[PDB]
Amino acid sequence: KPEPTDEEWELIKTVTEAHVATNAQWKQKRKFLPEDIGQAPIVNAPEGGKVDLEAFSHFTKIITPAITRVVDFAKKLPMFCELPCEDQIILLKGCCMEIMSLRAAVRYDPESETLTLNGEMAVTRGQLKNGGLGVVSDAIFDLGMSLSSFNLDDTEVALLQAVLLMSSDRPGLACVERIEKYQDSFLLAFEHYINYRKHHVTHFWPKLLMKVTDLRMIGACHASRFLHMKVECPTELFPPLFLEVFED
Amino acid sequence: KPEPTDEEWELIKTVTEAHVATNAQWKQKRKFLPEDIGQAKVDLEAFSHFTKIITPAITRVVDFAKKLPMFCELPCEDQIILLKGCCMEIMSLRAAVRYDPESETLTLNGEMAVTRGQLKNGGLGVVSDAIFDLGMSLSSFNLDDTEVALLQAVLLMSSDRPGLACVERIEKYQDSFLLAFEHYINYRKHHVTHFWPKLLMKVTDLRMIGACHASRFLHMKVECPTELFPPLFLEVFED
Ligand SMILES: Cc1cc(-n2ncc(=O)[nH]c2=O)cc(C)c1Oc1ccc(O)c(C(C)C)c1
Ligand SMILES: Cc1cc(-n2ncc(=O)[nH]c2=O)cc(C)c1Oc1ccc(O)c(C(C)C)c1
Repeated sequence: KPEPTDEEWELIKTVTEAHVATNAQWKQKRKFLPEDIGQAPIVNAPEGGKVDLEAFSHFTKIITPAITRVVDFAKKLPMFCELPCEDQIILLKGCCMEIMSLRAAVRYDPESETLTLNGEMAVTRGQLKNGGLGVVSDAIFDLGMSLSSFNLDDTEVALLQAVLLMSSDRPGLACVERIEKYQDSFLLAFEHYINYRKHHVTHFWPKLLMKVTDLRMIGACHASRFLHMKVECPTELFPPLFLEVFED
Repeated sequence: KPEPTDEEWELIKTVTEAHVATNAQWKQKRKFLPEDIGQAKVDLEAFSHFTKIITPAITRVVDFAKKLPMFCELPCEDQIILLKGCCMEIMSLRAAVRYDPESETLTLNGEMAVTRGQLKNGGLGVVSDAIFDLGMSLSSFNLDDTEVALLQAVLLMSSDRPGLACVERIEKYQDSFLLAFEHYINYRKHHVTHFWPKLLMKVTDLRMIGACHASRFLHMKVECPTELFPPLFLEVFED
């Protein structure tokens, strides 16, 4: 089962660096969002039905740095830098929430039941759900839980992000064929890396590939949450980079 | 326009996984079947090459249906009727969505690119034309995996197959799938006019392919040795 060629190892170092350079620290230094913030001590109705404005405002406080790390990750890929600006824009819009969600999910902590967003803010499922994500909180927690057994490393996470980045079916793309070829290149190196890694579970490759489909739906589902957030939250709490990536 | 409920997201995830897990990888992994195999009834050489891949083609549809808990809760008997009813419908949608306008080939199973003439002469007759033309229509629909998945679930849960024991429970599932599909499409905003009417009509085109195919199959049985017919092909298509 082939292992990475030399050129593939080089692509691997490029993507791995791009990712670790934009993925600050994570255990220790992590502060918990105060337990009062977006959680009733005793839950009496299904959660996530209206946006808790206080929780929401704490999340939007760290969302600018969060989005910029995704943007800096992409800009360190020599393949992304060959695309024209309009395709760059559309691909960042398409994959932003998919990569953010992946990252948060790999920071799942089984003992506290928390995700640590940005490597700095630990949140529970209720707090993330109530502060705007609704059911997307479940999808990210659940994905986080199911990913522990995959034992992902930096390279594997980086590679998934580049697969997600290079999706040629975002609406509006001009360089559809070039983007798919880059995706295929990333995917071929990825599979070869997985062949080298030898995780001890059957059909690991297709099992891991499936997570790309899940992260796609999470992104689609969040696009609906953004709309509900737009109607329920006052405008002043939406940072301009938040609006720029998730609008339109 | 309403968007998916939380419960509709959960079905969407279920059906979409079902489909992507059983739809193997394709821009390139594909191998053009040599242009001398079905040049221009029933070319025994071309046909032989299609039945070689038909067994994997059907167990894919089978596995797709078996990853839907709604399907696995119905009685065995109904499952068998649903799957025979829809097999060729779904196979033809998958082939059609892999239509390549540059080569004017469909890619079967994501592995065997063929032209209109090969699939035609290899046994499908005019059904090849109908898959190809559906392949041309769908181009500008840009269905994603969820949309194809949902379509496939609509074809599956067709409550009018003859002999079905649980008519109303299959209709009710088909309505769950139809409501999630519309809601999903409402938020996807494709740039064709009357997108939803036009997509639903694709279902009626597909149901006809399957009907037409059931009749092509009897011609195939007349004209090709029974030995070339893999036992799963026979099991899904034969009375
Ligand atoms: C703010 C935030 C950041 C990440 N994230 N993003 C980049 C990164 O490098 N690491 C990380 O955890 C992950 C998630 C799930 C995240 O939560 C949200 C994502 C999207 C979103 O709209 C909201 C509103 C509730 C503000 C929160
Ligand atoms: C072999 C074949 C497979 C599919 N198909 N089935 C499942 C799938 O996942 N993808 C796919 O293309 C679709 C078509 C249209 C197809 O061609 C045939 C369908 C039916 C049929 O009877 C024949 C005979 C000529 C052998 C060929």
